[PDB]
Amino acid sequence: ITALETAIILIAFVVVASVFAFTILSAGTFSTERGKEAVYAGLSEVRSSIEIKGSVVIIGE
Amino acid sequence: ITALETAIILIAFVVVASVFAFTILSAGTFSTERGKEAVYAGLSEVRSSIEIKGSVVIIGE
Repeated sequence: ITALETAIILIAFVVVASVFAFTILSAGTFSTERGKEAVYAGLSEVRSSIEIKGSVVIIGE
Repeated sequence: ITALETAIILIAFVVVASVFAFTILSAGTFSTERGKEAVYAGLSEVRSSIEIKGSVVIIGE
């Protein structure tokens, strides 16, 4: 039958799409996490400076 | 008369038809179940996949 043939082909394409979809879902989560981490980092270094306050003294021996 | 021999010739032909009918009867049954087996096997083939979840890990020694 054309019917019995079509069922087997139909299942195969669905499974392939399902597996591909699962991979995309997992892949997208990792990339999103990495992008967030970069921004958190950037800000940090910018606000971490140091100043010198006062004169500079030399002790002679 | 021919009826005498006619009857004998008639009986022979029906017996041959009976035996042929019996053989084709059983032969058709075997073909069906053999045909029935194939479609069941094909469906189980397509639905038996496996996928990797997570990430691969190497244990050094």
